[PDB]
Amino acid sequence: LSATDLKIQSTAEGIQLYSFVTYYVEDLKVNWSHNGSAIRYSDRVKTGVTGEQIWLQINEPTPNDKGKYVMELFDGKTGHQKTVDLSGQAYDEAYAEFQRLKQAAIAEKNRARVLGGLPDVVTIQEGKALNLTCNVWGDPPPEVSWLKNEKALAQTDHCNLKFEAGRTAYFTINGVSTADSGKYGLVVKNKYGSETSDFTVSVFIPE
Amino acid sequence: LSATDLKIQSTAEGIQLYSFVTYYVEDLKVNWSHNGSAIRYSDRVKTGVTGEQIWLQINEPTPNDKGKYVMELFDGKTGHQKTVDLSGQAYDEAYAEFQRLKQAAIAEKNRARVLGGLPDVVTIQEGKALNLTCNVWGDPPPEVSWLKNEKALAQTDHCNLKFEAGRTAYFTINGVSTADSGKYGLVVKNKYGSETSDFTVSVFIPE
Repeated sequence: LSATDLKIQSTAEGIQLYSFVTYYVEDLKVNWSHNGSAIRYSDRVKTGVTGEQIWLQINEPTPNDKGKYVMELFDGKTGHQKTVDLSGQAYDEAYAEFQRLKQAAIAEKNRARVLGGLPDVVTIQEGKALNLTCNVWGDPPPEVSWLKNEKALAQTDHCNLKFEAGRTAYFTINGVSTADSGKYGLVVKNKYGSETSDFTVSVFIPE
Repeated sequence: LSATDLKIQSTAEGIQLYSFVTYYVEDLKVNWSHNGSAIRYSDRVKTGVTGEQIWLQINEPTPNDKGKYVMELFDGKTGHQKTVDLSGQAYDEAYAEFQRLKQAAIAEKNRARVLGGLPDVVTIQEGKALNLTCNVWGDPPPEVSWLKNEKALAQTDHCNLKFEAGRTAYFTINGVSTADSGKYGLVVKNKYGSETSDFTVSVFIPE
């Protein structure tokens, strides 16, 4: 038996402590205490083992969560305990690092994204009308622009482009001509990022 | 100068009488009479010439329109005339048919139809979402149903079908699988008639 000294790790969700067990054990009984007391567990405070990584997740920590953490292990023959002080500098840095990681995750969750809707290729009979729709996402709401052959595309009454509720981009051609065939793109953009969706419109001429 | 016997023809608007002059009318006069009296013309009772067809149109006819019709073709001091008796069984039949044709024109005008929107075929990468939209019209507003490989299709959370304001049909696949590929159809219908719009969904599997 052996366990590495307890580590403090900031995540996007809070602070976790963990220790890695040495060279495999197949029923380590684990008990964690906080300032000498057993930890009541919740969706907020949880513990687990992932292989030989024994851990404790303290979501959204407060000064309330500061203090002495003891991890107690038992493999059947021998006991072992590891300790860490979630206090002072250790907590100041970890709390500060948490907050930055929390803010980064907000960026990743809220960056502008194409959710779906546009097919890669549509084939259509010349003269028929075409309605395409792309669901997008962004917080703050994104900007959308459209491309044809990689250059900016303006809305006309013929090839009409609409964007509603910061969520839905419409592409409508009122009677597709061969001139309307080509490689189109939608781009959505906000402050956290940017995504594109491409589609080809091809046309066949009827009798 | 030869003309065909006057025939009676029912139309969606009324009853027409017409002859064909087997020869030709240049500076040639034409007078119509009803019971030996000259015809009062209006927007209800019209006369015209279309090539060799010399016609009288009686819109919205009643039994008061019954009687002997003469068509006089006049070239100088010479007349060639034709007579037809619009009465009894000849009238009754022409009227009944006129009513039936008038009702067909209501159906033709107001029947449910596809305005456009759907492409003939889409190609999409497996796993990507797809939005398709069809604009429909009828008076009264129609109802719609969908087919897949010529069988009734039911809206699920995965293959979602909505129909809004009696005029816009939405088809949405939340992550197109190869099992979702096939020949689909939108069927639009009201009391006056119906239309189908066909589209094929094809899929390729990505790396």
